[PDB]
Amino acid sequence: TNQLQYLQKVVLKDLWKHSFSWPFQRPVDAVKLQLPDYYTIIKNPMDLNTIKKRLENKYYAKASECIEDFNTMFSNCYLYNKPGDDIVLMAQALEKLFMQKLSQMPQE
Ligand SMILES: COc1cc(C(=O)NC2CCN(C)CC2)ccc1Nc1ncc2c(n1)N(C1CCCC1)CC(F)(F)C(=O)N2C
Repeated sequence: TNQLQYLQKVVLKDLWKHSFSWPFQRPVDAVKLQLPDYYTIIKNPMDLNTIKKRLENKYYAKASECIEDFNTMFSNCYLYNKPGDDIVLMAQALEKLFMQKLSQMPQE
């Protein structure tokens, strides 16, 4: 849980506080957003709120599962959209800030 503790108390908390994380704090509502074939293209939707709940509920056994959830959220966004898009620019800056806090996680 030590790494998992750091993911929840440091990484998630820091990522959520960035103003441009707002698109990622809730699951993508493909209908209200009028997104065609979102659910056909993205078969594992993921978002920060779900990661929060999973960490609150100790859904994760190992830190690695949680890291994969962060990455899935990013890579879903990179796959469905195009380079240069606003939403991609936001994900890219969020991931850079993710990688930085993750690089200071307790070792081992
Ligand atoms: C909160 O509701 C929204 C409202 C508005 C909204 O109403 N914006 C207007 C209001 C203010 N003006 C100024 C600009 C338009 C825009 C987006 C919203 N939400 C959202 N959340 C997440 C995604 C997303 N959108 N996407 C965006 C990119 C292109 C249009 C959807 C693409 C995506 F594929 F779903 C994706 O990967 N993500 C992560």
